[PDB]
Amino acid sequence: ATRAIPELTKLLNDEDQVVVNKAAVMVHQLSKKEASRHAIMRSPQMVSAIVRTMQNTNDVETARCTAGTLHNLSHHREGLLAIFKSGGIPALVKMLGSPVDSVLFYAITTLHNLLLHQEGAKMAVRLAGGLQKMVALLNKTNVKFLAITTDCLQILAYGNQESKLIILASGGPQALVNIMRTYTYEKLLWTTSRVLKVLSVCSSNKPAIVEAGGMQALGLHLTDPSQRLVQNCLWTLRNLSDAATKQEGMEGLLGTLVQLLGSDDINVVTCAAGILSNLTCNNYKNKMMVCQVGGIEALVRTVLRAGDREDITEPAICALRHLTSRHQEAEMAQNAVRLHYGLPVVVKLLHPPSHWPLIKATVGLIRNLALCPANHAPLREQGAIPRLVQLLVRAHQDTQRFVEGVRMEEIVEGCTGALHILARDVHNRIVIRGLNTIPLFVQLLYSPIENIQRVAAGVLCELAQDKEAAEAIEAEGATAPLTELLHSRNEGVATYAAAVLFRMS
Repeated sequence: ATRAIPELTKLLNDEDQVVVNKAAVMVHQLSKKEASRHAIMRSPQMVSAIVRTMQNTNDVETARCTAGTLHNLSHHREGLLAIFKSGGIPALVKMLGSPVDSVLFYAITTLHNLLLHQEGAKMAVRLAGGLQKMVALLNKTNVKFLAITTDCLQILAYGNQESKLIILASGGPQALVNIMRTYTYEKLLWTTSRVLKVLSVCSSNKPAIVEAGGMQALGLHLTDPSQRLVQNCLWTLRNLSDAATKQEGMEGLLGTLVQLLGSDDINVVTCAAGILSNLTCNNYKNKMMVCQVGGIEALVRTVLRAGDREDITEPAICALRHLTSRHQEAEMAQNAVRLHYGLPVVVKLLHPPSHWPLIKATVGLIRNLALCPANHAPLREQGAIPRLVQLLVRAHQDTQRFVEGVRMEEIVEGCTGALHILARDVHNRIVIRGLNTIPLFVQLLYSPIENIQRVAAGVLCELAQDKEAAEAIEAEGATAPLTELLHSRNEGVATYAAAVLFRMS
């Protein structure tokens, strides 16, 4: 039928008024036979007439039989090159607003095949305004059609901050979140989550996804048997979690993230620890629910199971730090870490091979645990004080003379802050004093960081309640800086500086 394609091509190619309607159904029958379909290609005027008529026609079948062809040329690598040369990409994009469901299914599948195998197709679809046409199609209800459309969006948006911003301006975030809450088709949910994953690293799309209820929507699929859907949801959840602190209705998501901590897959545990750490930051409501569902008990087991892997212990310690301070059941959480055999492993994380991010979080956790008087003794017997003193002395020497994303001033303030709370116990005060820490505490009063002066004067105020320590604080020449610290803009520095001065006299 090749020798015949030159006659057939001239026929439809002809066109005039209705001749066309019928002129197409025949190229559709010719596209159904592969031998004649191969001959349908290679003829530039033919393929260019199929697309040209497709956008001009207005009959009932309009695009169906013509797009029926390009659906079949899209199956051939030669046909994909033919549609690319015919300029069908801008016309196929025009059909993404067509009312007929048949052309919409044929146009989104042809563009999809072009986007996967035809070079330069991603850029041509963008120029035709395809991104906006595809986002507007996300209101359909055919899951097979929605799976093809979202995959085109992921192909176009990945590695393209321009496309991510266009999807945002088109209402993409809200439309993709709706698919998460509505459908159960795994292929559509997985692909939609891949689009949301690509969008979640964009600083402009992340809040919009959060506002659309994406955190709650992604949580609905954390129990799905499809590990690729749960893993993609967790990755997207961790990316958006820093901007979800004002979100409510998180009771179900927070409960599931606690269960996922017991999983055997490291990526699942690593994400769940990171999301819980971010959702509990400055959210006393989230601190309460996580504590109510046994979150302290689960996080201690996770830190115990992890050991050396800092990708798990650093967020899990950060979450444990949030849960043990500044909420109604924080006192129970500080006791819970002890009762679940957590105190030995927490002090262990202060020692090598721990890196500075994990050590910073572990010091902040020890400061919170020390608020519980039942933790004053076991933290001492585990050796928390001598190690915290060594970390403080070393970090102060580095200050006087950003190591892995941590400024040493934060280690100085954290270690002095933890020692300030531990100094409430009288036996800890003997250990702190025996390490000759007063000369450094006095030196820390001169620090430019007000928060360092606050914990320095506070720990000196706790020690000065014993006569031997108050006399030693005076001999260190601490009367001079504490006098200047009485005029501190910080209310805590001035009050602590007055407490040491009163005890010295």
